[PDB]
Amino acid sequence: HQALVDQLHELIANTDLNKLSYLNLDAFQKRDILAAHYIAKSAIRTKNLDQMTKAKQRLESIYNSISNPLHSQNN
Ligand code: NA
Ligand code: NA
Ligand code: NA
Repeated sequence: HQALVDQLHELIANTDLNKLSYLNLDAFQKRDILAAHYIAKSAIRTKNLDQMTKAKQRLESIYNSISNPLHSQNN
């Protein structure tokens, strides 16, 4: 499952909070991202397939979401 590991690494890199200022993500989204990275990394480290698979779907969803995001407004 090296392909899945490579996919996760790419997704983690593409959801680097340091490069996402321009998207105006709220605290909840950023916490989702930090959690997803930790889960993905921990699943790779332990070679847990179900968790690696879940982590990929979660990160794919996040990446698509924040790349087509909800307009930032205070109401
Ligand atoms: Na921000
Ligand atoms: Na929370
Ligand atoms: Na299973």
